[PDB]
Amino acid sequence: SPYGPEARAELSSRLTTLRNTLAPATNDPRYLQACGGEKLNRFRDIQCRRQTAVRADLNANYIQVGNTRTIACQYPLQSQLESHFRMLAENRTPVLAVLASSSEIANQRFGMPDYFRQSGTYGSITVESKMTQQVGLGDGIMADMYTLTIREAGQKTISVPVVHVTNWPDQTAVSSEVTKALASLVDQTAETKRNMYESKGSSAVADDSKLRPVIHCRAGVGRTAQLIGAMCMNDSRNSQLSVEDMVSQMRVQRNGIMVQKDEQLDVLIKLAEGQGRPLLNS
Ligand code: VO4
Repeated sequence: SPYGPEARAELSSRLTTLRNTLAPATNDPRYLQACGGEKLNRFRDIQCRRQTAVRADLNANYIQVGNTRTIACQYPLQSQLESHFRMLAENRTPVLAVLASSSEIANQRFGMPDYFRQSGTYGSITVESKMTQQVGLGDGIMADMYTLTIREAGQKTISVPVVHVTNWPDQTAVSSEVTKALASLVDQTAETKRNMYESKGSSAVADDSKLRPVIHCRAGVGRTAQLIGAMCMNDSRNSQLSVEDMVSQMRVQRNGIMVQKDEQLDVLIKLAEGQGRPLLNS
């Protein structure tokens, strides 16, 4: 009854209205606009909320869902990589979760540079990739872990842990069990990296805009939103926060497409009901 079809239908009705009203107008004041002709948005219909935008020239947003703070972004375009690495280093990123599959990255029709599995040089930034462990998440889903070392003359060298989910296909929802296992692995990776900074007395530990997990897939609204939703529900400080509020916050802070497919919302609904967490605001 609280997770019955009538309550599910009400939740869908509310989120669809919000999705429809957040669709971007041409030169929409709510959304970050491209500058001097350079391409900003990987997909023209999937834009970057201006108020929460992390950098002028990235499609990337600060996300706060109840108490959980992350960054969600699109897969960076080739032109955006140097700026993308700057954001990663400046945020002292405690984990980068890449949810785009090995098959999508390999398809050169998609323009998805292989920026975390190869070493490379992007303007003044030098990046070293090292492959570390591989972790099965269940149901055949696999995670490859990397460390990206970001170097730049005159800058503090920053190392970033990477969780790469290699085979979660676009436009699908992995299972609730897999989703919980992925969220646990991403949170634990982030906690280990935060503990390191804290053990060195790092002043970045006290800045809320910093030490945020960075999560992207191809567009940054589908597999990304499912993972953020699960990470939110795994934070004990977010007691009583409803699915409606959780998805509404993601949409008003990024775009109206957050939680792209019904199947992805269905996994958030399963995870909520397993917690006795409300679907709707009262
Ligand atoms: O690359 V995603 O379509 O799951 O936003």
